[PDB]
Amino acid sequence: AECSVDIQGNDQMQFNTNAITVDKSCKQFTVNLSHPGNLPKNVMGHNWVLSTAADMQGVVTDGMASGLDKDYLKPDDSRVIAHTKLIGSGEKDSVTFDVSKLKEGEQYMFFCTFPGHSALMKGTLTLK
Amino acid sequence: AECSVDIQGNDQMQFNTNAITVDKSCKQFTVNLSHPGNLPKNVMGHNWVLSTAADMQGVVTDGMASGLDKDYLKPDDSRVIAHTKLIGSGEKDSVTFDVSKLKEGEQYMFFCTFPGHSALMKGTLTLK
Ligand SMILES: [Cu+2]
Ligand SMILES: [Cu+2]
Repeated sequence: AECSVDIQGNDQMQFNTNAITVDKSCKQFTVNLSHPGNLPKNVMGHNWVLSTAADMQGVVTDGMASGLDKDYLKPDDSRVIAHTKLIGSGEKDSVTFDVSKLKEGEQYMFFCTFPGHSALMKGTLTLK
Repeated sequence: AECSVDIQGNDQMQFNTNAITVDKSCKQFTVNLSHPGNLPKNVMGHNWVLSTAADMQGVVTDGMASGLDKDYLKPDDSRVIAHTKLIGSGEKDSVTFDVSKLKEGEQYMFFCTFPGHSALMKGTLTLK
């Protein structure tokens, strides 16, 4: 809360939120992802990946092609501002990034790169 | 085709049609399901299941619970009029069912029961 958010992705291929606001006073922001459910990583794993809206498509496509072994993310993709690893149910993960890598006036999107998920598992991240 | 239809479930969780009509003159009707794309069955499996519009959500909820190994369908689910196997990309499966199992003036829904897919993969079927 304020400089951290808890987000979850369930077995219904939905995130519990589709809008996160990062207050400009946070020096760093922390996302703690958990996966409520029963389905395993290779069938319904989720991750939380951040990029600009313009880069999202490319991240998702190259991510799909990197496979489960790469957590569906192209290794060292420079378009990815921050990301968790891919988790199956009952697993969790956390990521902290520098808010100074975000600029005011730019549209950012968070999403899951597990194949097909981004159509519903996505939302807005905004500096305010 | 006479007394048959071909439908494809792709890698974007989409069926290539949302309406099927069954000619009342057909004694039996066949659905031929294929899955274009490159994604494997555990990640993007699709089946085609038929029920009344009123039974679809109970079939989907109990199907998810039966899991992977049960092709995400409850064994001997009395509300399922007909269904294929769950198939991966490059696979094919047909189902033939008796048309006398369909009433005139009742609404039917076909859908995929792989978790999360019926939100997008579903359509109506009706006698004519
Ligand atoms: Cu996901
Ligand atoms: Cu499906």
